[PDB]
Amino acid sequence: NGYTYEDYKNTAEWLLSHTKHRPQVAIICGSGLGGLTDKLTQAQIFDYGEIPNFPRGRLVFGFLNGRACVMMQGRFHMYEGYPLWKVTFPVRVFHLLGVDTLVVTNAAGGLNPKFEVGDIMLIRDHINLPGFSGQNPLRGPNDERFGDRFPAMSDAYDRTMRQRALSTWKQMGEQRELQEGTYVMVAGPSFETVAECRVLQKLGADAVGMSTVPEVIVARHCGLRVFGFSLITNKVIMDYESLEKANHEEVLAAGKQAAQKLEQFVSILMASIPLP
Amino acid sequence: GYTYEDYKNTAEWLLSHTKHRPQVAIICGSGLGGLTDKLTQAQIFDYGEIPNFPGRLVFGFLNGRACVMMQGRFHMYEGYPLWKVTFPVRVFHLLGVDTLVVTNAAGGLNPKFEVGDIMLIRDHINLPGFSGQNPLRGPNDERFGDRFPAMSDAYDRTMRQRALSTWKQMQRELQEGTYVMVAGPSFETVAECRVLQKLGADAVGMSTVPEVIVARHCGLRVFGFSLITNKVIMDYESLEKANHEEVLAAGKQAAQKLEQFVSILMASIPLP
Amino acid sequence: NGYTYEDYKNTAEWLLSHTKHRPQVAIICGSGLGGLTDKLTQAQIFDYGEIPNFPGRLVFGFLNGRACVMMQGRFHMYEGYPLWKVTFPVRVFHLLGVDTLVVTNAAGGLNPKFEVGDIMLIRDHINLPGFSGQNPLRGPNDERFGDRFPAMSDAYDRTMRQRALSTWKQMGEQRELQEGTYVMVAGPSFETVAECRVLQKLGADAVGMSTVPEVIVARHCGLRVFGFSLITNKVIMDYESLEKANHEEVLAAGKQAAQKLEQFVSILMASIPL
Ligand SMILES: O=c1[nH]cnc2c(Sc3ccccc3OCP(=O)(O)O)c[nH]c12
Ligand SMILES: O=c1[nH]cnc2c(Sc3ccccc3OCP(=O)(O)O)c[nH]c12
Ligand SMILES: O=c1[nH]cnc2c(Sc3ccccc3OCP(=O)(O)O)c[nH]c12
Repeated sequence: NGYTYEDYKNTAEWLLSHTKHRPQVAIICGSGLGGLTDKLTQAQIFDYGEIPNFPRGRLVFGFLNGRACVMMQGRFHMYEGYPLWKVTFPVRVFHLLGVDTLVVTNAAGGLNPKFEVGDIMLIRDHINLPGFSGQNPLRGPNDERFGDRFPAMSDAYDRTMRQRALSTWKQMGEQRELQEGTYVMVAGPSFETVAECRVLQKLGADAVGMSTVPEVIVARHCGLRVFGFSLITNKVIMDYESLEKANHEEVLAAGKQAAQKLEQFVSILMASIPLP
Repeated sequence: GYTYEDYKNTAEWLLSHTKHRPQVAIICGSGLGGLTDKLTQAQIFDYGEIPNFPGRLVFGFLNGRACVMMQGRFHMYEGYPLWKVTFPVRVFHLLGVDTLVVTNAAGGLNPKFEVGDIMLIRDHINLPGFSGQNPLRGPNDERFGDRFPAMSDAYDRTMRQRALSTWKQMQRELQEGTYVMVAGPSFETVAECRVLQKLGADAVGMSTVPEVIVARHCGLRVFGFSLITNKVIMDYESLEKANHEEVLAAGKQAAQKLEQFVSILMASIPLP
Repeated sequence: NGYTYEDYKNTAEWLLSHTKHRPQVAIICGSGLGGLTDKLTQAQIFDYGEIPNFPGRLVFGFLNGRACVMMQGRFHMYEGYPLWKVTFPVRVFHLLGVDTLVVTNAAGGLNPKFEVGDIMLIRDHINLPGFSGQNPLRGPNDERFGDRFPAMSDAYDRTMRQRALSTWKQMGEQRELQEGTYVMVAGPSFETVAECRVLQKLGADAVGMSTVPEVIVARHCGLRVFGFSLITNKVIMDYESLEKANHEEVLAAGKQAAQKLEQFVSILMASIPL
């Protein structure tokens, strides 16, 4: 909405002049991935504040397991009051840098009763509840330099990468298996009532969270390959008996507990991404 | 952003610039590009020449019925507020129109639907409406209608019956069901398609519901239909994807059929 | 959000300087509660127009001896108010020292067991505007009000619903107190048959156009919440019917229930924790 094509190009040109790094892969770090940047070789850090036209967090360029990457440490959320054209601005910039693959991670509440806290859910699909009612990051004039006016989302989550994620996990010899299912985005920031949890379950959602879907829609619009996963930080309360309530402290704690596992998994998975 | 006087000024400008007095407004969806080509005594106004208009408005006779056709409609996905999207409907009321015919393209959710099927809209599901994107949001003007209008009778029962009889007197049956509006402009995921099916929607599209709500608010009779341009993808196996090119192509293929159907249907609209 | 913390504080300080009344309970009067203020002792009236930063009247006094402030007239999303205007009074109530919110409304019946005139205790809600971004907490969080990510699963105080059921029983009323899930939709137009079938399948017992925003802001600031719906009409759920939902029937059901609702709320004040 408030960005011109030239604004995206200006940001891209600034980054390309300020780093020799040329990323193939953008990684939008969700809950548990705070310290993924700590595994980079030839790390180069830009605070969002230094970068022209960035919403008012760090961008880190380097090699993860020898793959050229740019990592978003801190992401923008609808609940913070950012319009979706600010939330998704970095994805357009990543395209103009030459990125062809987006890895997106988040925290989610478990709606699938088979899910346990600490489970990693590969995102096979999403339900965009804000999108239905008008909150789609593509709303407004389309620029054909980014992509088509009416892009398909039915193939948003790369089938090959989900297969390679399953095989990678198996070779790490981890105690618990990978989950796979549907992420529903809600705006938040307040957690769901029992009645709302039952709604999202009946809609066929496996996990609920407050991000990711906008970035994926913009990535697919630009032609990026997309892979995503949720850390299941908590089981959403689905009955009136329970005196447990969802809280941010338990989300942070589950993230901290999973951090080493998630970092290792993403690092190893870089080897499985197709070459440019 | 419009005052009552803005609507009135637009209506007065049109009434002074044409001798035509339409009874029927037709909002042309996918496939109806060339419906204006069937008008007698055709008179064209580019949106740009019309005061307060956010494309062309064409006045004339379709099968001898006094009509005004919207060629080009405004969509939520284009970034228009719903008070711009639905502005023409208020104007139509002030011109003396008593009937709105609304057409669109839609994706098939009902597995019985085939590409090229015409679905009479019996009802709608307003997903943007639930969350606040209702064109009536804001102060109500009683000169247009009631603060809290009913929508349960939005799609005129008589016109749906006469549409079925007209169709019979023209290879495939006329479908009938529920249209769900989503904002778009991206097409639905498989999971989203399963949601709209479980909500009981037969067809999905990206328009129409706003105009219908404003039309019913103003007391217009409403008739609508969808051209089923594509079957929405409902399983992960398929390598088929929804695309705008297929929507345009289905529209072009159905155009002669849709134009003939609407033209003949004019004869079935009640007199004022 | 167009209000700063200092704006809420300025409004609260103005009211605290202009009345000696110190309410424990805020009552947001829905359909049928027009005349509840007429039962207050030591009543003191402020027109919204007089009150700094207010987007109707605020009445302070004692209801059955309980210190209360009553909103007569509430702001609705369908009027064009942003939710940060709709819910502004709730923040003010917190700063006045209110610890309990009583919220009332009119609703359409989705549950086929419900009859017109039934009172439904709200056990839970479904926030349809909230899912899509219309949450009154959207924007920067102020920790002086509450947490960035508050839970809503315990929004409707269990104890007050138990005491409401026992209070009802002691009034010896013809019909039982209903209980269930309120779904907020923005309106202002009434639902289609297909939309009524959606809300039923989502598990909603009753539909209306308010309340959920106020509750979310109340819970964010740590208020105890009790709420109920007057069932003004049974929503049309089949194509055969020539009945339509209309505002006149909503007003008429409100008028018919008014004496019953006023008595119920008055008696219930005695059951609120100190
Ligand atoms: O139960 C749940 N309901 C709804 N959302 C959630 C989330 S996500 C979440 C919650 C609080 C703060 C931040 C969060 O995510 C940030 P991000 O990873 O998308 O960057 C966990 N649990 C539930
Ligand atoms: O599968 C589908 N999902 C969601 N919407 C659709 C539409 S409508 C449509 C699609 C692309 C561009 C424009 C469109 O409509 C314009 P209008 O007819 O309302 O003026 C067809 N098929 C699907
Ligand atoms: O069938 C119904 N559908 C949807 N909403 C309703 C309501 S609430 C309502 C209706 C018309 C006008 C105002 C109303 O609310 C005022 P408040 O009590 O929230 O302040 C009753 N019946 C139905």
